[PDB]
Amino acid sequence: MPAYACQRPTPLTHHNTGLSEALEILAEAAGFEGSEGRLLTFCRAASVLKALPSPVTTLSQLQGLPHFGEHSSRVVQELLEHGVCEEVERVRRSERYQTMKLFTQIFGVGVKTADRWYREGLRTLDDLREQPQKLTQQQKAGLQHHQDLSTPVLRSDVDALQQVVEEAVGQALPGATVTLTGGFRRGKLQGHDVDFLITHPKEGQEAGLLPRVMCRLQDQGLILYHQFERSFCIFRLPQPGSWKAVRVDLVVAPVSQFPFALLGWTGSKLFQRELRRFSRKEKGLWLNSHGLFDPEQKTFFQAASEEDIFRHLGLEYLPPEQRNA
DNA sequence: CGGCATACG
DNA sequence: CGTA
DNA sequence: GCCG
Ligand SMILES: Nc1nc2c(ncn2[C@H]2C[C@H](O)[C@@H](COP(=O)(O)OP(=O)(O)OP(=O)(O)O)O2)c(=O)[nH]1
Ligand SMILES: [Ca+2]
Ligand SMILES: [Ca+2]
Ligand code: NA
Repeated sequence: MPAYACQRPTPLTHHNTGLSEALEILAEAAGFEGSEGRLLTFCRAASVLKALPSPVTTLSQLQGLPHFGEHSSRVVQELLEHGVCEEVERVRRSERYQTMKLFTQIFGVGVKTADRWYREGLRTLDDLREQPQKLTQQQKAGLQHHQDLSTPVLRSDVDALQQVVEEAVGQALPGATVTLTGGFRRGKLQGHDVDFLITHPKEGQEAGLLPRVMCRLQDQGLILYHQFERSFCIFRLPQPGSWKAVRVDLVVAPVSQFPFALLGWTGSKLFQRELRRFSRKEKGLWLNSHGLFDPEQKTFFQAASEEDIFRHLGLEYLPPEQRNA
């Protein structure tokens, strides 16, 4: 088992679901306390289990696995012997964990804002609604739409949405294309938001495109909230006899950068962090969603495909469905 | 021990 | 600060 | 919290 998640296939469904979910609770709780290092270790340990070919049934099976030290091993040991880990359950039922989770899941609220509100004594969404003076426009939209945004978007919703985006994109710039990215590209059947990547086959034609796309979607009455090359929006999605609010991310990239943007925006988040860490620490190359830079030659790699990028980095290619780290 | 992804709005 |  |  290699140490970086980008070095091994990770399928969406696997053989250690309960163990990985418990470790991910501890990772999330570490994030709420500002401990990014502990968050990473717990996420990496959970991801190792997702990549295993069969269930862990005995503690011995963790020997040699990366990211399993005393703490993550004890969590697994308690789950194997008792079906529950006391530390995990204590986190789950803690006021701090529950409130930080509730607040950070609001669009416009991160860990830092959630933590400040927590320290001020705030605990519920109604607490926030009573003091709207405290809220940015973005947070007001996130709070008003919170219920709909807490409902998963179904893969079965996505195609009709892609068609409306494609119509606005085609008016904004004929020949421009729309690619579904994010978790849905990795095979997920649900998500918290839909992610689209827009480009045009003629380099440079995409300049200034996103404002034109947004204006057209707004004029069609589809945008409940927005506000360049990235837009984090709230869209109106049709439902039987009504509609629901959905989060949609739109990104524009020049075609020269499209494979890098496709790779970055397809995730998973941990996969991309691990891939960029591998690139820098093992290969000496700097990776982002625009390119891959050799800081010794001061040159950018050209890529025409995601396959090119994996080859550049000396890694076996993984299709999106195996990037569910 | 240092390091932990890397960007845009 | 927020967002991916 | 863990790796190197
Ligand atoms: N506000 C909010 N954020 C969420 C929720 N579920 C997951 N997240 C966070 C976890 C990650 O930091 C981030 C992942 O979103 P992305 O669109 O970048 O990733 P991906 O498409 O894999 O995830 P998704 O399936 O849409 O949840 O969103 C949720 O219900 N609400
Ligand atoms: Ca997203
Ligand atoms: Ca998504
Ligand atoms: Na949030």
